[PDB]
Amino acid sequence: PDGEVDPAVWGKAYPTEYEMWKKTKSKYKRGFDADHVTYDKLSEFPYMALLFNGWGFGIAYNEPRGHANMVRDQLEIDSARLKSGGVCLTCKTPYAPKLEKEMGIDYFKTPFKDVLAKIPEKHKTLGVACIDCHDNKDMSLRISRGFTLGEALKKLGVDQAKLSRQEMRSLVCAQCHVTYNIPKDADKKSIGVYFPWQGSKMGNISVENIIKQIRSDASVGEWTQTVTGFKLGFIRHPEYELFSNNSVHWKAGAACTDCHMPYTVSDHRVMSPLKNDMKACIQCHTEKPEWLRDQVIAIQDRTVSLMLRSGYATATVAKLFEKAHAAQAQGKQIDKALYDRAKDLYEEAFYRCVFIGAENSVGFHNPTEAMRVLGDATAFATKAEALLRQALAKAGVDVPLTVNLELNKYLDQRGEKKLTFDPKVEIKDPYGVQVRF
Ligand code: HEC
Ligand code: HEC
Ligand code: HEC
Ligand code: HEC
Ligand code: HEC
Repeated sequence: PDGEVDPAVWGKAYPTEYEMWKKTKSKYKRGFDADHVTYDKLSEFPYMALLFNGWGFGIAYNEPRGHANMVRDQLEIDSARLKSGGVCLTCKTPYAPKLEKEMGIDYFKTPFKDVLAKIPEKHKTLGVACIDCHDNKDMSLRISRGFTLGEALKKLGVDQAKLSRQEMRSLVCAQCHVTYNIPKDADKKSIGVYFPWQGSKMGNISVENIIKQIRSDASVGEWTQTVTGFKLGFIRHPEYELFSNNSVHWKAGAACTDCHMPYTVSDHRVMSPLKNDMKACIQCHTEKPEWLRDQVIAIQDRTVSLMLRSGYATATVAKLFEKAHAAQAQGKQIDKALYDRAKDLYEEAFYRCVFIGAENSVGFHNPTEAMRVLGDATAFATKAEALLRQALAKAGVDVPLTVNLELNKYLDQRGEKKLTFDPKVEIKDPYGVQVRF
């Protein structure tokens, strides 16, 4: 029936897909969760402690991460900390399109606890249901997220009515597996949510266009980065954007579902494409599953390598802004022209580190683009470092060859008890990166 949210009702017509839907050390890598940066990820990517201080750090919640059930306990805490209101429910309850239509601006301004109170108790933890992807009348794919994806498709110049079944096989995932921004009012309350797809087209939602959008919208300054004092925006899991940007598998005609919901019927388990002896891959690939596993590992190791290069280069710039501010506080003049150019280049580097870092395929969704973006992040950061090293030297402050990041000073009081960055550790990259923890 129309308006039936209960997956158990849909499960009486389609028991197989209902059965898979409710179902939920590794040699593969993962990036960071943009909305839940953990102490574990800071330990893995040490530059993140300095770059993300001011965004919020938390404990790794090692619980099942499937669509069917989503507990609200940690989402309540995070929401109330950020004053995000109902925003964090947008991609995590089939009631989100209904709540936003009925509450309007109040869905974003009303505290999380009061928005969650409106959802029936029997479905408080229902995450992503059949109604979010399927039309109940004919089981064809649909866009339940009109207020987010529907609006973002208009920005791309896409006629939603002319979308093919193949396009919907990725766009149904693009309802949530994309980057978003939260516009805020003067009282730091959330006043909306949008995908920064202005200026982009289908098959080309580039980091250049996303960054240009973020930097042009003063309302999406969601936090203050502590090391620099700069008000910045943020990027979260840009999976559809990275994948669809002319990637190898996008050009090959693969959709998200070819790897994540492969046929046998379409697998409704959100299981890893690397499991079951690479069965999702073997549908196109003639190579041994071990060869395919080794290729994913080589892509992920290459991406991690570039994440550390670009991340340590970006952290070096942020640390030099901190030295430049401390010099200004002492009455030393820092050359305005050098400083402004360095800040402009620094933001270009920072958003690129977050863009690839927050995408959890660790380069696999678009290996060539992951390389281009992280290579550009290093070029932007190294040029900002050039101008800040010069500005500091002009002001009488000599920056050594190895920059002391003092990573421990960016650990919250809770994090100091869980993690320590050895001050004697020195990163000396073959390309020029030279930092000490
Ligand atoms: C919003 C309503 C979503 C739609 C539509 C799709 N996904 Fe999703 N997915 C969403 C969330 C909020 C989460 C996290 C759940 C949690 O436990 O907090 C997920 C998770 C996945 C995963 C697992 C990732 C992980 O952290 O291990 C995968 C592999 C995944 N989703 C794939 C996926 C695909 C292929 C989709 C389209 C058919 C799709 N999702 C749609 C939210 C939403
Ligand atoms: C849609 C555009 C989303 C909004 C708005 C928010 N989240 Fe999210 N989240 C989304 C997806 C598709 C995924 C899984 C994919 C991936 O690569 O991780 C997630 C994941 C999380 C997680 C990690 C899973 C877990 O440990 O349970 C957390 C903790 C989480 N999301 C929190 C969170 C908060 C606090 C938000 C509000 C600011 C928020 N998310 C918004 C998609 C979307
Ligand atoms: C989005 C993230 C989905 C959720 C949640 C559910 N389903 Fe699904 N389903 C999805 C896709 C992308 C596809 C492939 C469509 C295509 O173009 O072939 C499917 C397919 C089905 C089908 C028909 C084909 C098949 O595999 O048998 C049925 C009958 C079906 N799905 C049922 C179903 C039910 C009952 C769900 C909730 C409990 C459910 N789906 C959730 C994407 C998504
Ligand atoms: C095959 C060629 C793929 C296509 C097309 C897409 N994805 Fe993928 N993804 C793939 C692999 C091999 C991996 C590596 C890690 C693994 O979980 O096995 C991933 C990873 C993800 C994740 C992260 C999972 C986690 O545990 O956090 C998500 C959420 C995800 N992929 C989503 C996703 C979406 C929405 C896609 C379309 C835009 C998409 N993937 C395409 C393989 C392939
Ligand atoms: C078909 C629909 C595919 C699925 C599903 C998967 N892959 Fe794929 N892949 C596909 C094509 C057409 C190509 C282009 C190869 C060519 O002839 O140029 C690829 C390529 C890759 C590569 C790169 C190989 C290289 O020469 O460097 C890798 C490493 C790869 N694919 C891995 C892979 C994995 C692990 C998959 C499952 C999760 C997977 N692919 C699925 C088509 C399709």
